[PDB]
Amino acid sequence: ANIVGGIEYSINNASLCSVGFSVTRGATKGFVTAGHCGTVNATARIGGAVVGTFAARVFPGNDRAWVSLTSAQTLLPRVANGSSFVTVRGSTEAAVGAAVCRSGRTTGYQCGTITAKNVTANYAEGAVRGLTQGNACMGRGDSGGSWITSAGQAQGVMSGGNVQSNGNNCGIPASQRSSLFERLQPILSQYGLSLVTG
Repeated sequence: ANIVGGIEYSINNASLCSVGFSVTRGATKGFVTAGHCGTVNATARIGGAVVGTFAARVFPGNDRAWVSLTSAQTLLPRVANGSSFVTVRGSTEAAVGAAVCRSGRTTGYQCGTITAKNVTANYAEGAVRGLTQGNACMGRGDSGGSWITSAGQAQGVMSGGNVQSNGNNCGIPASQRSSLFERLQPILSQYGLSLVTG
């Protein structure tokens, strides 16, 4: 399969999540995503076919993971924006006040701004501290998906948000949205990953 940020993938033929970013660990291919999406060596599928397994994860506390893909997959420096793409050009972290979009299989491509950093998410499983908060909307299934600026700087992966009764926070104004992402840089360094760029 072609590995593009924001696309859908299943875990052990059960839950769905979204791809974060294409990365390599030496000769190994892979993609970063959210830690709550899978467990150590769980099987990931795209298009109903096996693509790789969860090589590592940290959830809760943090919310990160990377899926180790077989050589058959094609890594791409892309993030889905409708039928088109946003090129991944780097990983410069944007400051509070910056615009930033996100990509996922449920709400697609959504944009907003960064309202805060070092935010806490007291999830059902436990706390997840150190997250960054934007006001772009999101919903159930967007987890693991890419957060990237329109300039192409990869920011992190979708962790969680104040989901309303229908499942997302797109129905309420940005002023009420708490959409949270796990910063990309600590994921890259912890697992010795290199971001695939174009």
